[PDB]
Amino acid sequence: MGASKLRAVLEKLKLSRDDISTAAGMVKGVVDHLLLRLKCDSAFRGVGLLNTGSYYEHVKISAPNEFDVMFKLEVPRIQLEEYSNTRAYYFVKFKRNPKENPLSQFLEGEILSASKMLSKFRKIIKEEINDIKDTDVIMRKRGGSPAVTLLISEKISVDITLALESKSSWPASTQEGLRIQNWLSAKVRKQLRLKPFYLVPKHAKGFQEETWRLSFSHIEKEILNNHGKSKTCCENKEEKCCRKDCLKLMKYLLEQLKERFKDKKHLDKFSSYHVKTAFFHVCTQNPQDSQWDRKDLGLCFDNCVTYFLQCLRTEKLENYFIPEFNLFSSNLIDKRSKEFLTKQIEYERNNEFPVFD
Ligand SMILES: [Zn+2]
Repeated sequence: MGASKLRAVLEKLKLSRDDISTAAGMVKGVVDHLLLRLKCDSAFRGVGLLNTGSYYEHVKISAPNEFDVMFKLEVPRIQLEEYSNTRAYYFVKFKRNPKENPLSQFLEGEILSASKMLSKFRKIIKEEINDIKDTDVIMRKRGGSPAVTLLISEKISVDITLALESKSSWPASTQEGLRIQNWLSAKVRKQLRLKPFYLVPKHAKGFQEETWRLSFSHIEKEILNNHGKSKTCCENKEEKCCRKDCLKLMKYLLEQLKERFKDKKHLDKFSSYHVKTAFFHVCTQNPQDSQWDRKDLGLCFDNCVTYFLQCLRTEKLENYFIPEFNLFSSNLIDKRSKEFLTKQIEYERNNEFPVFD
């Protein structure tokens, strides 16, 4: 009866998924143009999409016209140098000479200037969009990633993020992360940690302008699309779990609250990544597929709220790959804000989530 409201929500959220094809078509066309234009440039010759065939992703479950795209570009024989003790932010250096290095034009002494590479990236896409019909660049103010935001027609918006790709083994700060062993298995954790990692240009703590931040959204996607202890989770009537549903609700709950109190400015610092990160932690605490039965959707969603609430109240939310990086440290989000969102979430669940209606 109470899980009934939740399924109602999900059905209406699912509604904005049939006509993706008409908008996703316009996104694919614009990013193919931009890729080909950037490949025509020496510094960006190896540029490419993250998952070809998965052009876009939807960060905002409630804004289906807002698309997220990642352009990756391989940097062979990269040498990272961790910035301060932040565990997630790195200066980028090169094992090889600038003659062997196409990013050579972007060096600032020994390090890869994120601001120089971003400037050129933006200029090319900017100059190129001027020769694409119904598209404009609204572009920034987010540390570097995303680099640009495009406005296709006057309706669809695409965030384009540059990312360096490295095929070397993941940095030491990730040694004790990705604690999937009891859930998806040690075999799988070992397979995933053989994949590339990415660095996206992001400022760090005034600010340090040339840092890069580790990014694992390709691993996040891989886990969500292959998410169960049973290899056949969600492949038949008898093994339908509510993991993905719960993450949607978590996401929708935060976006609605952010909308509900946009005039107040306490929830501006929270994002979908925070509830995705907490969601993965809950999967780790609850690794059996029987702890996510669809008939238990109400109870499962409640556990995600209760975990997240404890994260706010204790001010701990470890990045799921870099356990010593705390998304909720007082240096990143202040206590007043966490207490405000605590109060609202606590209100919402005590009244069967009126923000859902
Ligand atoms: Zn499943």
